[PDB]
This record gives sequence, C-alpha cells and structure tokens, in this order.
Amino acid sequence: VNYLSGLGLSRLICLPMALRAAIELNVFEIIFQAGPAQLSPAEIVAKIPTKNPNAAIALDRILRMLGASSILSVTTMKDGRVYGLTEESRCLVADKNGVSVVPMLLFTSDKAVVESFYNIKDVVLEEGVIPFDRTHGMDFFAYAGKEQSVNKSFNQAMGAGSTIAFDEVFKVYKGFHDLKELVNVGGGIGTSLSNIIFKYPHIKGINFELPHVIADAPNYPGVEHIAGNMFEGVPNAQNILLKWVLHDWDDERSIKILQNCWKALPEGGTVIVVEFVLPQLGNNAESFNALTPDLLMMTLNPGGKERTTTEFDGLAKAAGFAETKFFPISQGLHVMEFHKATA
Amino acid sequence: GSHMALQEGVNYLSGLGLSRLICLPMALRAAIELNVFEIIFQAGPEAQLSPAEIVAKIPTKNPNAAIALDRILRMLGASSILSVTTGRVYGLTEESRCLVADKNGVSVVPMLLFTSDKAVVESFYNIKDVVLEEGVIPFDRTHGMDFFAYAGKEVNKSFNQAMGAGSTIAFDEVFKVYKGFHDLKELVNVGGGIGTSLSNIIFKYPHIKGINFELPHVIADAPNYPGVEHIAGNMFEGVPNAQNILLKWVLHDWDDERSIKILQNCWKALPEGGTVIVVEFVLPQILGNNAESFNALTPDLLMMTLNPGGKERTTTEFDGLAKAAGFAETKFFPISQGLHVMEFHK
Ligand SMILES: Nc1ncnc2c1ncn2[C@@H]1O[C@H](CSCC[C@H](N)C(=O)O)[C@@H](O)[C@H]1O
Ligand SMILES: Nc1ncnc2c1ncn2[C@@H]1O[C@H](CSCC[C@H](N)C(=O)O)[C@@H](O)[C@H]1O
Ligand SMILES: COc1cc2c(cc1O)[C@@H]1Cc3ccc(OC)c(O)c3CN1CC2
Ligand SMILES: COc1cc2c(cc1O)[C@@H]1Cc3ccc(OC)c(O)c3CN1CC2
Repeated sequence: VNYLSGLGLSRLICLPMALRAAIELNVFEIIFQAGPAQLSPAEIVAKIPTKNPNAAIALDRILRMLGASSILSVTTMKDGRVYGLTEESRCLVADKNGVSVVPMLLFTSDKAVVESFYNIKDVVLEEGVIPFDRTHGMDFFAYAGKEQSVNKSFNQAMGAGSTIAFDEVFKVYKGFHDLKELVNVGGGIGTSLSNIIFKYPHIKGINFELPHVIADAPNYPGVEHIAGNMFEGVPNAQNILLKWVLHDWDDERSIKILQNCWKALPEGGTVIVVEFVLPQLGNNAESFNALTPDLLMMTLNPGGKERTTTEFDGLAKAAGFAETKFFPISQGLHVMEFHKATA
Repeated sequence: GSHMALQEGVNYLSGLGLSRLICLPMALRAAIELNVFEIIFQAGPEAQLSPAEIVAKIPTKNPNAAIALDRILRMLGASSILSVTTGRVYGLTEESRCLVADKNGVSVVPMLLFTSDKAVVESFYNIKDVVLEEGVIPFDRTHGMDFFAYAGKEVNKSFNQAMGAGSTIAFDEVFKVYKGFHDLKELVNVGGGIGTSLSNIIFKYPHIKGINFELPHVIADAPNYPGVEHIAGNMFEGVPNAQNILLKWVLHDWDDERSIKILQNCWKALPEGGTVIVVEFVLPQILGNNAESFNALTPDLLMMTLNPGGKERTTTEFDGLAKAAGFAETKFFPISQGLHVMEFHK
C-alpha cells in the first residue's frame, strides 16, 4: 500500500482554502484583465493592495497548488511560473452584469458553515440533530437574522446563483410565457424575479420573504416585497415560484409549504419548482451538482436534502397537485410544474 | 464588449460545483471519525457494504443513520475516494486503502485528522495575510500564539500522533532504499517528536543508541521505546553532544535564517566526522498533477499557514542551507515520490 502518497490526501483540505485565498485576493479578475495571457505572481501582485516585498513569493505558493490541481493553467518562463485562466476557472470571473460563482464559493466555505461541518457525523450518530444548530445554538435562518456577515454572504450567494440558474433555465424552459403574475415564496433578495421579468416584461413579481432578507435587498422596481412566514401562509397568488426552498426542508415541512401554496393559488394555478435533482452517480458535473448542495443541506438545514424526480412527484401529489411535469434544464438542474387543475 | 464577451456563455452553473472542494474534506473527516474505512476493510477489501451494513458496526440507535451515512459516502464515491454501486454499496479504492491500519496499527488517519483540525482550518482563513502583510503567520494571527507554543499550552496530541504515524510510514519507505544508518552507534533526533522515528530506526538497527531531543510538552507524551531516551530542550539554544543527528520534518518548519541556526547548533554538537541526516520531501522545480508535486505542495501550504516562515525546498536550497551552516559535503538519496534522505557532512 502506498501509505506515503496517501499522506497527500491532506491536499483535499488545502485546495479549497488556497482557492478561497486566491478569490479573496482578486486573482482571477486580475488575470482576466490581461486578455484571453498568463501572469506571473509578481505581475498579479502589481494589482493587489500590499506593501509586502515578499507578497509575490507567498502568492506563488498559493497559486502553484491551484495550478497543479488544474484550476489555473501554469507554465514556467524565464521569471518563474505564470498563471492563466482555464475552462474551469472562467466561472470565477464576473460577467457583463457582474455575476460569477464567487459569492457562492465564499458562502459555502464561510467559517460558520465550515465550523458546522465538523459535526456532520452527528446526523449519523444522533436522531434529529442539525449540525449548524448544535454548533451555533440556533438554526441557520435565525442565525442569518442575527449575524449580518452571514446574512449578506448567503443572500449574495443565492442571488448570484439565481442569475446563473435562470440564464440556464431560459435556454430550455418556456413555461413562464403567458403568465401574468408570479409570487416567489422564499424568493431571496428578489434576483430570481428580476431575471424572470427581464425576460417576460408583463409578469408582475411579488417576492415573499423573511424581513432580514428584504431589508438586504436592492430596490428592484417591478419586484414588490412582502414579509411573511411561508409555514403560516402564502399571499394569494396566480402562480408561485419555489426555487431552492423545498430542498431546505424535510418531507413533512416541504409538504406543508406546498399545501400553503395550493391554498393560495386559484384553479389552474401552478407552482414552478427550480431545483437540482439527484442523478441516476459518478465523477461528473450532474452528480456533483446534486451532491454538493445535499451535503450543505445536511450540515445547515432542518432535514433538508436533495431529491429524485420521483420524490418531488411524491411531494407534489401529497400536497394536492395531481398534475406534474418535469423539465430537465442542464447538468441536473430541473424546472418542475405542479399544476392545480382547472374545472 | 468583445473583452467581456469572454464571460458570455461560461458554464457558471457547473462552476457552482466548485463548492464540492470544501465539502469533500469534511465528508472525509466525518467518514474517518465514524471508522468507515476499517469497517469496510473488515469485509475483505474489494467487497462492498451498504450504509446499513456499515452503520450496523457503528454505535448508534438512530434509525435514520444509514440514509445519513449514505449521504456522506456517496460524495466520497463520486470523488473516487470510495467505490460505489447501486441501495448503494461502498468499497475501498487505491486512494482509500491508506486509511486502513497496517499490521502495526499505523495508517495515514492521524495525519488527515490533524491537517483538517479546527485550529488548522481556522488558521487557513488567514493564509492571504502572508501575501498582504509582511511577517504575519496565519496561525499566530488567528490564535494569538505560535504553533509549537500553542501545542505547549494545548492539540499537542493530534499533531504528535500525526507526526508519529507519518514517521512510521516514511521510514518504512526509507529502509527500502537508504542504508546509511547501518554503521552508526548513536543518533540524536533533534525535534524528534514522540520518538517514533528513533523507535523505527532502532527496530531495524538495534545497536543504535537513540536520543530524542524535544520540547518538554512533546516528551510528556512519549512512549517508552527501547533504546530511546528522551531529553527536553530548545534546539535554538543548543543540541546535546551527538555522534550523528537526525533532522526529519524540522527544517521545512522554518525560514532560511532559523534553519541555518538549527544546523549550526547541530554542527557545534557534532564531532569532526559526524553527520546530520535530513529527511524531507523535496519541492520539484517543474510542478504538475503528479504525486511528487502534491507531496511537496501539500505540506508547503500547511507550513505557510502554521509555521514561522517554513517552506518546502529544492535540493539546491537544501545544499545552500548546509553550506551556510558549515557543512561542506552533502549527499542526496531519493527515496520515493519526492521523499529524500540527505546527508550533511561536517
Ligand atoms: N418561514 C419562511 N418563510 C419565508 N421564507 C423563508 C422561510 N424560511 C426560510 N425562508 C427563506 O428561504 C430562502 C431559501 S434560499 C433560496 C433563495 C432564493 N429562492 C433563490 O433561489 O436564490 C431564504 O432566502 C430564506 O430567507
Ligand atoms: N525549539 C525547538 N527545540 C526542539 N524541538 C522543537 C523546537 N521547536 C519545534 N520543535 C519540534 O519540532 C518538531 C517538528 S514536527 C517533526 C517531528 C518528528 N521529527 C517527525 O518527523 O515526525 C515538533 O515535534 C516540535 O515539537
Ligand atoms: C504528502 O502529504 C503530507 C506530507 C507532509 C505532511 C503532511 C502531509 O499530508 C506533514 C504536515 C506538517 C504540518 C505541520 C508541521 O509542523 C507544524 C509539520 O512538521 C508537518 C510535517 N509534514 C511532513 C510532510
Ligand atoms: C452545484 O453547486 C451548488 C448548487 C447549489 C448550491 C450550492 C452549490 O455550490 C446552494 C447551496 C445552499 C446552501 C444553503 C441554502 O439554504 C440554507 C440553500 O438554499 C442553498 C441552495 N443551493 C442551490 C444548489
């Protein structure tokens, strides 16, 4: 047995912390500004606010780990290593509208989240334990209420993810056309509705959320914010959007959310669910796209989990939606329609 | 707009999957702490157990334990740490066999539990400060004290056990290649940990008198290895008089100036014919996705976050240390996958 190189499994914790450091140092935007280029650490440090003469050697130590792990391209030239973007690190550069995966990556490796991960084994060992609650003494959404650093990191993570998800959704899914009104239950800071209205200008958007999220939201006109608790009830709605909400909750609570949605809808109204779906698993993007949020749910949320299409169908039917349709979008991302029948 | 067009159509969606990079080490940690790899190993390697079968060997009365464990293990399987078959059943792979204890109870588990310890990861949040600020040590900034002193007031155990397991593993490889211990009569291990290195050396060469030289809080843990006596001290003040010295995984903890001071103290403790035997991984000058590269880069980032100016070094840099410290002759013995023995001759 190669125990010696098995010691190298410690890279697994080194690599995400190296990536977090490079993200926080703005490395990817700095490289991107040089053109589709490979920059030395010294050249990158020219764009970092530091008075430290040793900054470039230290940065090289972080970046060469990212290069060996194929996050950055690396080649050695007359003045040492030089680093460029790759197909996988391009997502770390903000696009025309300033969205990248960076807010999501900074949230999911945030100290509060990682600290809770130390107790994920307790979900195996003890019935009904939530690692985040045990670590922090309150559930995640209450914590985000009390702690603005985590509130902000999480709200921006969800907003960036919303833009990314809906850019993919609109490549495939057409079911938002002919809708006149959409209430986003647990809609975050309203970015989801903003993307939808950007594509379908006549849809009236109502974002239904907790107050600490609404207070943190940008003023999107055309998005009206309503404070409330989805477990107590949902405002009257022609149609409802449920994105990245059901996976936060166990089956019982998900069914309760969906029953409140059913009660708020008129005959012929629809709940549109946007989630990743557990693939039928391997070293591929679909698998990681479901398993990554699943482990985040396991550490953060009350019985939240990712689900198969069959499990989503079961939730819908148990909550009063006898008509369901499933729309694979991309790499495990799905849109699903839960329809309340017309006469 | 042509420059920004390069971000139009980027697969941001699967880029969200980069969060798996932090999920994976925490899943692995959990599996280690639940004893998953030994439980699977008991089924005969190559055999696959369901999470229900594994949970049957874990002390819990939680009826949902198998589903929960499955959530951790399937992430490990998709990442090629475990093998999976579909419920799902899990087996060991070439990458996880090292997580099973050998004939002598040794595996990489103590090292993996140390390097993902809360204190270490907490310090990792400040590794960018080594870039931003002159002379800042992330562990010192995070916790208010240096790593070895912190271990003094106490993790002394987690780290010391990690180094001991790593020592057994390293010397099992060294003894396949390096023969330079065979004719020594006495060896002082400067910074020798809990003494496991000397214990392995004396097990192979029983006529070697072993002297383990360490900080007092490290010796407090040390087992009574035959042939090994423990001495407390500070290597920056001096080293006990020694016919030969072992320096394993010590130089890489320190910047050039302090490493040279260590080696000069070694020089002063040695007779005219004494040697320092250095055991370290060697940093390749051309890096890639290979074991040599990762075997140097992994401890290098741990040094960056934990230690005062510690770093991994090339062979040329080790020769430079030796020369600056008064050792005119050096010899290099590649062992395996970047691990080296080097002899510094006075
Ligand atoms: N009881 C409750 N009532 C309404 N919203 C709730 C709630 N409990 C949690 N939430 C909200 O549920 C959201 C889940 S995160 C998903 C946010 C958004 N739908 C997106 O896809 O980007 C959080 O914003 C949180 O504030
Ligand atoms: N001033 C000092 N004097 C003696 N030992 C010291 C020291 N500062 C740090 N050390 C020791 O240096 C060791 C580095 S870790 C290496 C341990 C061991 N040689 C092995 O290879 O497994 C630690 O055990 C630490 O206690
Ligand atoms: C190939 O993979 C690995 C290689 C090595 C180590 C850990 C690995 O996972 C450890 C990590 C470590 C951390 C802190 C130390 O002092 C504070 C220290 O001496 C070491 C030793 N090194 C030896 C090389
Ligand atoms: C494919 O990669 C990813 C996919 C997804 C998420 C993060 C990823 O990295 C996030 C993580 C997350 C964490 C906490 C939440 O509430 C507490 C939450 O709704 C989500 C949502 N999901 C959406 C799917």
